[PDB]
This record gives sequence, C-alpha cells and structure tokens, in this order.
Amino acid sequence: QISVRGLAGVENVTELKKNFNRHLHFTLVKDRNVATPRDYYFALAHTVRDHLVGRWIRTQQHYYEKDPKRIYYLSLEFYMGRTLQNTMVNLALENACDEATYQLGLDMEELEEIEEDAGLGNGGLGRLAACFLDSMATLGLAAYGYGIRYEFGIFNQKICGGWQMEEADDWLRYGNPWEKARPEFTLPVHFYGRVEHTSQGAKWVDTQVVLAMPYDTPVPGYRNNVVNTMRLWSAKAPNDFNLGYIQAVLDRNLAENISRVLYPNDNFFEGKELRLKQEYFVVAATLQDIIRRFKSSTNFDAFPDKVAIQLNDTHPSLAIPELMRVLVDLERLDWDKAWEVTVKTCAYTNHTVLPEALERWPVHLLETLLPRHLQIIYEINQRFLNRVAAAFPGDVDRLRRMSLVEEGAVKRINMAHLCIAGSHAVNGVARIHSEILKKTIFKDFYELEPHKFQNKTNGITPRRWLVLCNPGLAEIIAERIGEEYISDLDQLRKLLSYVDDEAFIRDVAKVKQENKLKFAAYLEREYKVHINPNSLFDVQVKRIHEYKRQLLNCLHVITLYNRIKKEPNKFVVPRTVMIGGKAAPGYHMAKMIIKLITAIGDVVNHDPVVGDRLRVIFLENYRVSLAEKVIPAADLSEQISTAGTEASGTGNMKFMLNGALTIGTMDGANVEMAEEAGEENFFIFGMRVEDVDRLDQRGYNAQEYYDRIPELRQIIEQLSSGFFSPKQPDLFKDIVNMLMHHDRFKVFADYEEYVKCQERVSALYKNPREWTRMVIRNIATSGKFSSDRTIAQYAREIWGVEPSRQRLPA
Amino acid sequence: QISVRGLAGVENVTELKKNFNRHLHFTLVKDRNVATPRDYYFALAHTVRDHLVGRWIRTQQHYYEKDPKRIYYLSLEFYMGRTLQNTMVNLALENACDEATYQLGLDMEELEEIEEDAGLGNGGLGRLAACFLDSMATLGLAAYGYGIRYEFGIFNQKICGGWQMEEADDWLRYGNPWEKARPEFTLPVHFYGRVEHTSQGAKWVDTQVVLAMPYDTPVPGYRNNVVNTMRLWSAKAPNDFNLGYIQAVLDRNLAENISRVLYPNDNFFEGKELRLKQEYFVVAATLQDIIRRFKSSTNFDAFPDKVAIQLNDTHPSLAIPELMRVLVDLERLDWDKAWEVTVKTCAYTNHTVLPEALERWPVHLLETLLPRHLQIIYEINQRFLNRVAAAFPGDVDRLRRMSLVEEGAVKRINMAHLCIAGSHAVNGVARIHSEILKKTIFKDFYELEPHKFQNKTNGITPRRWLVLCNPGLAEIIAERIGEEYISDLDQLRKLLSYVDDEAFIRDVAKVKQENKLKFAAYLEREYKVHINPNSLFDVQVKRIHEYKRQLLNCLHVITLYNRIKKEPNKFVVPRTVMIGGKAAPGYHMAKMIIKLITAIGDVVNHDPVVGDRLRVIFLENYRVSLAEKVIPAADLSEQISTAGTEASGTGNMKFMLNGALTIGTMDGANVEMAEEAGEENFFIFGMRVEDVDRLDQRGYNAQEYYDRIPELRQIIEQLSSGFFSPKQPDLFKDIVNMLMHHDRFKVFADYEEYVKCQERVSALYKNPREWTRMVIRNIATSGKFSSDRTIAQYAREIWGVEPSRQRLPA
Ligand SMILES: O=c1oc2c(O)c(O)cc3c(=O)oc4c(O)c(O)cc1c4c23
Ligand SMILES: O=c1oc2c(O)c(O)cc3c(=O)oc4c(O)c(O)cc1c4c23
Ligand SMILES: *Cc1c(COP(=O)(O)O)cnc(C)c1O
Ligand SMILES: *Cc1c(COP(=O)(O)O)cnc(C)c1O
Repeated sequence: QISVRGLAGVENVTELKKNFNRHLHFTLVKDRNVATPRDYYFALAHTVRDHLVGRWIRTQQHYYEKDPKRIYYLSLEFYMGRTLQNTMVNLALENACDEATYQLGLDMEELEEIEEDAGLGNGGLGRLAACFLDSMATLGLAAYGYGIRYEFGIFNQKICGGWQMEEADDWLRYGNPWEKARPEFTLPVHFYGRVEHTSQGAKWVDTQVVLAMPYDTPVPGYRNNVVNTMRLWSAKAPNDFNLGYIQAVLDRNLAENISRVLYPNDNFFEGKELRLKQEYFVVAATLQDIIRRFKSSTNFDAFPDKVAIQLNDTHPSLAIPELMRVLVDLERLDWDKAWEVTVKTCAYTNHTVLPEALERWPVHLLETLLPRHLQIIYEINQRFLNRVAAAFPGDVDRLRRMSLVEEGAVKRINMAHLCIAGSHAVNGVARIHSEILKKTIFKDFYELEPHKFQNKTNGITPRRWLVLCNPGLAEIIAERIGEEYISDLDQLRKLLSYVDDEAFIRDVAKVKQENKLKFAAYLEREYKVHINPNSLFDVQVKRIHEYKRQLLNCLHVITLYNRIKKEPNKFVVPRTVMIGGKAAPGYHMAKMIIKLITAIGDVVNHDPVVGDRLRVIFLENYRVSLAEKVIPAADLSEQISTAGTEASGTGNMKFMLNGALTIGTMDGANVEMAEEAGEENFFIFGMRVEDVDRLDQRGYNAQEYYDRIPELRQIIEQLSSGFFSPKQPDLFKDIVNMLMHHDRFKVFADYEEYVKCQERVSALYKNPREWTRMVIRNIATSGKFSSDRTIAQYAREIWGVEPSRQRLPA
Repeated sequence: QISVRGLAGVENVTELKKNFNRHLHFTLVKDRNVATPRDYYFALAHTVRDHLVGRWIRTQQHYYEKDPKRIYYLSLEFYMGRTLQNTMVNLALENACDEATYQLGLDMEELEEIEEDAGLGNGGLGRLAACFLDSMATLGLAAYGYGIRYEFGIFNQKICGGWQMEEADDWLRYGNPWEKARPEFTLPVHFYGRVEHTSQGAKWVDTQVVLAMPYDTPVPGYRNNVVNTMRLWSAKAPNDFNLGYIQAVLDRNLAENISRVLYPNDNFFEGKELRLKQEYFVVAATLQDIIRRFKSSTNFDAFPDKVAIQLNDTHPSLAIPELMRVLVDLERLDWDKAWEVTVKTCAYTNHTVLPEALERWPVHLLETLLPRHLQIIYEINQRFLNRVAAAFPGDVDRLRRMSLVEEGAVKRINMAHLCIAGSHAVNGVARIHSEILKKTIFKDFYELEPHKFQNKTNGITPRRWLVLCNPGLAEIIAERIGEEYISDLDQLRKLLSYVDDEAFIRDVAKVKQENKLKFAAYLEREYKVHINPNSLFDVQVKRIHEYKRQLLNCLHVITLYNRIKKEPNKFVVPRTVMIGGKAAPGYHMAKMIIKLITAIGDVVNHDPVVGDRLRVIFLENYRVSLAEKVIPAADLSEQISTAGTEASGTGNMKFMLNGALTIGTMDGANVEMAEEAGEENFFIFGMRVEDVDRLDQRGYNAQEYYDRIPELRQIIEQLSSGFFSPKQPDLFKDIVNMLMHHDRFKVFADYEEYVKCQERVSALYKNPREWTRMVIRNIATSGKFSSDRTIAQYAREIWGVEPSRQRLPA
C-alpha cells in the first residue's frame, strides 16, 4: 500500500501464503473451519519467524569466524512490547504479509492486536534496554542482551470504581513463538553455603544449587540481515532437589520462584531477599556464559579486548564481585591482575539521583545469601579507601562518604559506590543529569577519578517509534527526503526546507488528524468512552510518581474547569486531557493520584455546562503497545517533572518524533530537545535546577502560594471539602496534607508559570498553520534523539568498537 | 531391512530427508555443525509427527460428520512410555525413517534412546489404559482418553548402597513434541464453597476456581489411518487469583500443584487431600468437555446413546455424583431421570481385592472440599438402601454392609460401592478375579443386581509388545503366516503346524539368543555389570509388593546358592536371576526387599566357588522402555503371587508373547494362560485359592514350615545372623519377623513346591529342542491376550458399539 512498508512481489506473496497454510495445518493442527483469529495470528508469527532463522544462524556463525569484541548488556528489565510488526518492519516484509493475508481473507492489523506485550519492564530503564538492542543490531555490533525470563511481567492494570486493581500478566499462557528454549546450555547458580579457607585460597561450599535455563529471542537489525540474541534465564530446580516424597517435589517451586515475577517498583528500592536472588541469578549465569564463549577462541589479559559488560543501573552490580570471585577463586589469578581485568571490562549507567531509588543492601542479607561476595566487597572497599587516603590525606569525612560500606542502625552496601570503583566508565543519561552526578551525589568520586565520568544522552529507536507506530508520517517524510533517515535520523534536518511548503504543512496536519480519529475510534470500541477529535489532545503518559507531577497537571485541569464554570459563555480551546500510567502496588500516594484523576473525570465529563469543551480520560493499562497508539495521536506532550529529578526521560523524545509540541520544565533531556529545536519552538516554564536549590536553602513553604494565589486556594478548598468526592468528603485529605506540608517536589511553586504557559499553548493551537509549522521544526530537529546516535557513542567512547552500517549477505 | 517394518520407497526416503533437514533448520534453529544427538532426535520426532496431523484432523472431522457413540476412558494414569517408534510402527514408516536417517549418517536406534518415557502411571492399571488406547484406535472406535498431564511422572529410581533413592522425573524438561496445548478449550473447576438452597433447587457458591487447560496427544491406530486423542488436563490459576502483590503471584503455585506430581502408590490407598483434588479435577473438566461435545449435535434421553464413560478403578468415581450435579442442579432434570441417564452412561472396572487398595474417603474431607457432592452421595445412598430393604426385608446387616457410608471412628465413603450403584456394568479383569468379586467382596451387590457383573480379561497390545520390542520374532512369524496376525492375534494358532519344523525351532531359538546377547551388551555399556549370555534368564519385573512375593524368589536364589556351596563340583544349569521394580517411597517393607535383593547379589556374585553359574542382578529403574528390552530377552517369567491376590497381571502376557516359559501360581490371568497353552506347557505350582482359604480357616503358622524344612531353616538362620549383612547383623530383622509371625501372603507355604517346580524348569532347559518346542506352544496360543480381543468385548458387551477393521482414506 505505502512505500516505506516494502515490496509485495508476486513470488514473495505466493510463498508467504503457502507457508501460512503449512503452519496452520502442521504447526497449529487446525483447518480453516475450526481456526480462531488467535490461530491465524500464530500461523503468521511462525511464517515471519521462519525468515529470521537463516539470518540468525548466519549472524552467529559470522561472529564465530570473525571473533569481534562482544558487548554484553546486562539488565533486569527488557520492556519489549510486541514482536510481530517490528520483525516485519526490519525484514521489509510488511506489505507482502499485508497482501498475503488480505488474499487469504484476513485483516493483518486485527491479527497484530492478538499478540501479548512482552512486558518485562517497568518504564524508562526497561524500554531503554529494548531500544538499545534494536540499535545495536542495526549498527552491526556483536551484542547480547542478558536478563530474566519472568513468567509474569508488569501487572495488567484495571480501574474499578476509580481505583487501580492489579492482575497477573500471564503473557506466556498461549505460548511465545519468538523464543527458543536452549536446555542444553543450562548452568548451575549457587546460593547460601559458607566460605572455607585452604592452603589454596578460599572455597565456597555447602551451597544450594539452582539451575539457569536459557531462552533465546532473535533481535533483527534494520534491513541489514543482522540478527542478534537476547538470552533470558529461567530458574529450574535440580532433579535431586529436597531428595516426604510428594512435599519434596512440590517444594521445587521454592527454587523456581526466582524467575516468577518482575518487581513492579519504578525508581524505588525495595530490599527484599527474592529481589537479591534475581540479581545474583542473572549475573552468575551470564558471567559463566561469557567466560565459556571467551575460552572457545587461560590468558585473561585479552579478556577486556574481547568482552564489554554494560550494567544497566546497579541491578546487576554483583557482576563486579562475581567476576572477581571467578578470576581469583576458580582461575587462580592474583588479586591485582583480576581487578585490572574487571575494571577494564565493566561499565556502569546511572538512571536516577533520587535517594529512595539507590540500592543499599543490608550486610546481613549478603552475609547469609552470598558470603564469599561479601568478603570480596570488603576487600574491594579496603583497597579503594587506601587509594582515597593516599590522594586526600587526613580527609576522614571523605573516607566515610566514599566507603562502599554504610554505617548505621543496619550496616549496608552502597551498590552505586561498588559500580563506580569497579568500572572504567560511569555515565549519566542526559547532559544535565551527568553534570548533577559530578557536582552532587558522586562529587567525591569525580574528584578522585575524573576520567571515568561521561555523558550518554538517551535515545529511542526510530523503527518502533516512527515507522511502526506512525506509518502515515514516515511516508510523507519519505516522499520528500527518501528512506535513508530511518537508519540515519539526522537526515530529518532536511525537513527545515519545507517549513514554508504549503503541501507539506497540509500533509503533516492531515496525518495528525487521521491518527487522532483512529485513536478516538479505538477508545469507543474498546472502552465505551466518547471524545471530540477536533480538540487539542493533551497527553501525559508515564509511570505515576510524585516527582513526575501528574498532580500539577490535575491542578491545571481543575483551573480550566473552574474558569469555564465562572464564565460559561466565553470561548476556550477545546481539550481532551489524557493521563495514563501504572502505580507500584505498595505506593499509596500514587494510587491516590490515580483515584483523583478519575474523580476529576467524574465531575468534569458529566457537567452539561462544560459540554465537549473539556474531557478528562484516564488511559487504563499503559504499556508499550498502548504507547504506539496514543503517542502518534498527541498534540501536546506533558513533561513536567520538578527540575533536577527526571534524569533523562524517553517518552519526551517519542512525542517529539511524532508531531506533538512539548510543555515542559528544563529537566532531563527536555533541555537538549529545546536546544535542538530552538527555545522559541518549545513551551518551557518553571523553576530551573538553580531556582529549586535557592528555594531549598530558604525553605519551601507551600502556605505562601496558597495565601497569594486565589485560584489555587479555591482548588485546595474544593479538594478538602469533598467537591470531587461527595460521598467521602475527606477522601483526598492525604493529598491536600502532602501538598500543604511535605511536598518534596514543589507542585505549588510551578503552578502560576504552568497555567500561564498553558494559555500560550491554547493561543497557538487557534492558528493551525503556525501550530503545524512549529511541529515541523520539532520533527526536523529530533535526529539527535535516535538511539543509533546513543549506541554509536557507547561503542566508540566506552566499549571501544566501531559500528557498521554494512549488510551481511541475505 | 526386515519386512514387517514396511517399505523404504525412494520417494518417501527423499521426502523424509528433506523434512528432517527443514525441522533441524527452522524448528530447532541449528545447523549440522552445532547439532547434538538430542537435536537429531527432535528433528526426527517432528518429521514423524507431521505424518500424523493430516490423519488426526481427518479422523476428528470424520467423527463430527458421522456422529458415532463416543467412548470416554477416564483414568488417573496413562503409562505411555516412548512415542517415536510406536508412531513409526503404526504408520508403516520404520524402514523408510531407518533408511532416511542412515543416509544422513545417523543411527536411528541411538536417536530412539534419547526420548523420555511418558511415565504417567505406576504399573499394571496405567499400562492397561495405554494398551487400551492403542486397541481402540486400531478397532476404529471414536474413543478419547482423559487424564492429568502430570509435570512429574513416576520417580526415577537410583540404587545407592543397595537402597532405593527417588529422583524427580522431569520428563518435560526438553519439551514434548507429541502434545498440542489447547488453551482455547480451558475450563473452570470449582473447589470448597458451600451449598445454598433456593426455591429453584441447590446452588454451589463461594467456590475457589482452578482452570483446567487441555493438552492433546495423537493416538494412531495400526495402519488404518485412524488417529484418536488422549486429552490431559493441566491446572492453571485464574489471573485475578489472590488479587501483598508479590506473594499473591507466588501463591498461584497452590492452585497449580494439582497437576504437579503422580502419586507413586500402586494398589494402596492414601487418603490425602491433594489426591482427592486431582480426582475431582480430572472428572469435572472431562464431564464439561463431554457435555459440550454432546450439545453440538436439552434432550438428555439420548445422552447414553451417544456417550459411554468407563471408570478405570474408583479413581474417577466422582464422575457419578458430578454427572448428577450437572444434570440436576444445572440442567434442571428431575432426580429419577438424571439417575437413569447416569447409570446407563457409566461403567466401572475393578482392579484389585486387597482391602488396603480400596478408596474410602473421610466424610470430613468431602464435606470441606466438595459439599454438594457429599449431599448427592447421601441421597444416592438413601435411595439405593431403600431398594435393598425392599428386596431383602428385615436384613439389617445387609443394609450396613452395602451402605456407601461406612460407620466407625471416622465416617467414610466407600467409592467402590458408589461405582456399583451408579454403573450399568461392573467388571473384573480376569475370570478368577471376576468370580472372586461375585463370591466375596461384592457378593451382596451381585445378589441384588446379578446382570451388572461381567468379566473382561485383560490383554496387551501386540504392536508395542511384539512388533516394536521384538522385530526379529515378529519377522520369523510373518515369514510363515503373513502379517495379518499383528491386528488379529488369534492367527498365531497357525504356528502349531510348525512345532515339529526343524527350521522354525532353530529360528525361534536364534531370535532368543540374539535378544539375550543384545540385552547382555546393554547391561555392560550402561551399568558396568557382566552376565553370561548362555545362562537361563530368570526374570521377575513388576512393582515391589509383599503380595507379588519377590521374597519367595529370594528364598529360591539363596537355596540355589546353598546347594552350590554344599556340592561345588556338581553340575547345575547356569542362571541369571534378574529382579526389577519400584517401591512406593513410604513402603518400608518393599524398600527392605530391594535391599535384600542387592545384598544377596553382593554375596552370590563375588563368591569364586559359584563362578558364572549363578548371578543375581537388580534391574534399576524398571519402566516401559526397560520392559521393551528385558522381556524379549527372558527365558523364564516369574508370576508367583499368592493365589487370589493378583487380579489379572499383564506382564505375564508380555512374557508369553515373547518366548519365555512361565513359572506361576494359579492366580489372575495365569489360569487362562495355562488353559490356552495346556497345563503341561506351563510351570504351575503352589496353593490354589481354595488351599489358601483352608489354611486361613485353620490359621497360618509359619513356624511349622521352619520346623519341618531344614533348607528353609538354614536360610532364615543366615538372614537373622548377618550372613547377608556382615556390618549390620540385624539389618533384616524386620523381614525375618514378618515371615515368621505376620506374613499375610504365606511365603513359606509355597516354598517346597516352588523349589521342586524350579528343578523341573532346570531339567527342561538342559534339552534346548524340547524347551523351544514348549515355547512355540506358548507363543502359538497367546492370541486370547491381545487387548484387541479385550476391547472388542468391552465395545460389544458394555459400550454397545461395533468395532471396525476398515481403513479411513489416507
Ligand atoms: O511504601 C512505599 O513508599 C514509596 C514512596 O514513598 C515513593 O516516593 C515512591 C515509591 C515507589 O515508587 O514504589 C513503591 C513500591 O513499589 C512499594 O511496594 C512501596 C512503596 C513505594 C514507594
Ligand atoms: O505406610 C505404608 O504401608 C504400606 C503397606 O503396609 C503395604 O502393604 C503396601 C503399601 C503400598 O503399596 O504403598 C505405600 C505408600 O505409597 C506409602 O506412602 C505408605 C505405605 C504404603 C504401603
Ligand atoms: C517510553 C516509555 C516510558 C518512559 O516514559 P517517560 O515519560 O520517559 O517516563 C514508560 N513506559 C512505556 C510503556 C514507554 O513506552
Ligand atoms: C506390564 C507392566 C507392568 C505390569 O506388570 P505385572 O507383572 O502385571 O504387575 C508394570 N510396569 C511396567 C513398566 C509394565 O510394562
């Protein structure tokens, strides 16, 4: 149908149809008379999968022959979403499959909706890992993603009576056609036990053994015939485990619980034993696999020349003492040599500065679970602090501040300090964040080893986040500038030449209108809720957190409502305000915020005086596949975290690529986005980091804002008095109390500037031509935020490898 | 290579090779350079599976069009063994696959050894279900096997220091290519809750829900293109189950434990709650599936014309009150009509008379777990006893004896009494067993309803138990009489014409020698143990139980040893005595018996005076695939249960078909075997049932035998004094004590006759020609013991359907 979706040659279409029918018959054991649409989805998935396998085998064979340096990306989260369309895009099969299925009497878009998301992540950090795998394959790197195959990913969110309910995400129920179990490469992982000292060093003995069984998923590059591997570990009990009889068999679940469920915490540390087991499990199985692959090529001097290990946050930080354990206890290298190898192999990416997110494991936990690793951590600490003492003699407070061991009520290990000591590179995820790391939380470490500290600004893959989710926009762009931008996003800069082109203006605006109608239709059919498609689509989608300030958005919504009620017959730009995202099940305030959003909706959406001028929708079950629908439909992107709290953001970049304008603070990657587009083409408001610091030194007093802003006072009075909860007048007392007395994120301090900035948005939206021109300026300068740029920087500045755009033979 | 293994046409061989390479590449994602022999096994399995699917789809389509009466065989056990070779045999693919794999540079026999047994049964009852599925498919019946997909089947048995150790049988570790998950036909099963009475009858409410997910395995008939289904249920928690968050997800295992593990009890009732859950789970999911299939054709009058339900033992007895529950509570039929339908639908097979095997469930268990079923059982009981009272007025003891409710310390439900009341047919499994049922344990029921009581003598499938495991014997038979006997075993009677044929005598004896050499080679390569292939192979393989009297065999072994030690330079016929079988983990006496066998081996096998004249081997991990190896190698089959205890036996029949002579008591099917072959062609010894009864009335006194038989006294003195356990002299005190003071099975009473009978065996073995002639007379009269005969009798006399030998189109 459309050019970016590839060729539909008669030979290819015929072959796809034959293979579809073969899988339906032989693989699924169905005929056309009994087949459900789910069976048709599976027949298509297996047909497309067949096209991957040749390239997958040849890619891995190629890496064996050429022996390049291998990149190992260690993450506890891979937020993959659906695989079918992404695979078709990267293999240039989309139009052919569309044609083949049409001829079989089927709608491919309908079949695509049947696939479950691989929801093996929480939010930004998890989705970053997924975008990165796509870029690494596209750039021809010998890269492997290593993680856990969770049986249950991020919970499915249902809204009942305005409240979040959690349901198990049983994503493997119907099978996963993309994975290949590899039980032949099963590896043992050890837990508990004790340390024995011989004349030949330490021995870790009397351990409990859990098996790690790998499952491999293909990761296709964009049209280069490269197919890399994501290897995810599943926990299995040994067959003599606990071996009255019946109970011993049932107790196998105790071992296998390690890979059962993703911890649903986003930017929050929960110090639970099962989480620690997951962290060690992924690390121990991965490192054995790495060493096995290295040895098939006892000289560990060349180890850092053949292996890079990237730690996604501190979650796999145990890689550092585990590598030391293997090199020293098993391979019998001396400490200093092993340490040199370790440091040169490992690199660490920090994702947040929020104190409650930092992993600080109780010593007593590590002592029981991982007694040898604790000894190694103590030894690392002693040697590191000796270096600190020599560099800064007599500075006793620095010693205390930099220690990997934290003193207190409970002794803890600071995993971030372990990662810095044991890595040759430490990076933040946006320029402002990397600067904050050097100035504040890691200042001491930066003074000791300035060379370790880098920036690598986050990015997103333009495959999933443009071509896949917004084919209409990808096409109108391709018509003018060709197809090369899909793997070289900087080429979007050529679009600045069309900012005064009347044909292009009309096409950009038409693509947006079509996306909005399609999403408006989606909401009716699937959620029985009506929206006006002519309204400004005002969208905030991301995990629910106090720092992200969904509450500030709520205050604006209520302000707009109060202004309409005060002057009903005055013209206002119509808005659909959409907020979506999950709260961690134990995060009470975030759960209260969701209830507030729905309660506001209950009032606003049913008030006849408002009409269709304002609508407030909570988008249920926000996840990757929902993002692919809502982002192309958005006019306004809400990126309103308190300055200095959102390390980068990536949702911000997705909206910019897809033709929404941004209202945002100077936080995270927003700063770089505004710098790329021009500040005049962005809706910037609020305190800068420096303003927040100044307010903190003086002391934040919320009462002052309440006293001075009559519109703010009225909202607080409405909240307190039960206006939004008539049957439970004090329902929102916790929210009011937090805002008035202990708001860490200074919601009130940005309220006035935010409301005023929102008026400027409404003014611009009244002039469609000028709105669209600003949109064009945003799309045209979004090139920097491709994860291809990010990965090329990691490859050159951290991993010491050259990216390649060259095709492997088909 | 050999004719019974089918054609190896050039077209077929070429096609098999192409498909093998396709599966290796696309299915397994391997090339020839990285492929293990396990990968080659899987490539072959998928290739053969492809040939089933067309016939499977067409068979099920055929049953939809024709709408025949459907047979539902309900069993908690399906002891299937391996599937690859059986599938090739039934599809006439064996030679072609052999050729195709040879050409690819592979040994097919080696690949066959890689397949795990589907060990979803304990012994006789489980293997009977498997033989039956094979016969039902071969006879063209519209039959479905329904059971549980256990994650762990019967434990793997290891022998450590002479003791049984149990290991989890993780048979699904590498995947199962034969099954097809059918998550689309998932059904809810209810547990716990309470009964509510409305104006519209009873309601079962506040239940806990567990999902039943079916997996279908194809069951191919012998060369008739019929492929039936075995449907096995897996337990799944609902997604809102227990829905802090993490724990609620982990607690899903509580529901899914239902299908986790097979109870390893053979002919022994253990009244555990989890076992009861398994029994209801299979019944509730199966009956919903039955009713769904029936309705796709509210007139339940025709229900018994379209449905037969066969209960394999009392394990699925809850089918009776469950059918009543559905018909009365859900479909709103009146009681009497529902009861008529139920009785006409259900039939019950009894497998043992041993009191400790009978299921007698505590009322308090049923009250908590299944409150509505208990109410229904009480109502059945009241109405049944009203009929008893009317037929036998004033006979108050009969009322007590026949009640489904047992009075006592704990009130219990007798499941056998429930099955008789609720079935139109009740059968035993051999003529003597069916007579014992009428005379003793079910005498009262037989007097009330004589017409219900039938015999159906057990059988075995000649596909697995001749063609598959003994191709050499199948071939020499086919050379003389053709191939028709494979599905018409009565034709073996034609072999009586060759009893004086010198060529045939030599061929029969040669096939046995070849089988013995192959098994002798197997024992060395796999278990590092040497045996003399010229010795008489004396084999007792079956579950370890006191009733089966492995102990009597032990006494004979020790007697032979003592006789050699007394007269070393006297000639004796050399023997290899092989005993194998598993003991239930909690069965202490059976575990002690295994230890005795190995301890005897330790003495006998290392005594230089004995030489290679006597060897005692315990065959580890006896299971279906081991049976297929050892049975063709046997000379003498030990079938030595106390008269009246072994209901039928089926191992006995397997040995007869494969050219072993039988030493046995007049018990179970041994009686019919001796009747078929002629008593002169059998080695019969010992008490008859009548002799056991006489001894019981007088009182069994073991001391008497000890006092009168000096050879017996010496063995007991050796056991007591530590001769077979020098480092633990009293190790076998439990065994000695049981034999002397509380032997339920009268081991000593048969000792003298058994030893004398064994001398007659040794005498005949000295004359190879006459041994082989007797063998021919056994093989030639084994036809009655085909499960095809058994199933034809079930079909005609119980299910009311006609078997068909006619082929479906290919
Ligand atoms: O008790 C909690 O307090 C919190 C906070 O005070 C906060 O600011 C953020 C969070 C957060 O992100 O995730 C959480 C969880 O997954 C959880 O199980 C418990 C809590 C939080 C939490
Ligand atoms: O405690 C037991 O006593 C038994 C007997 O006394 C017996 O004659 C036969 C048996 C038997 O066959 O299986 C068993 C089990 O699976 C189990 O867990 C416990 C027992 C038995 C058992
Ligand atoms: C991109 C993305 C995120 C991250 O969004 P931010 O606004 O950067 O927090 C979270 N969840 C999903 C499903 C995403 O696609
Ligand atoms: C046939 C068979 C049995 C039953 O043997 P009996 O001697 O009749 O008890 C038990 N186990 C296996 C593995 C079998 O093949």
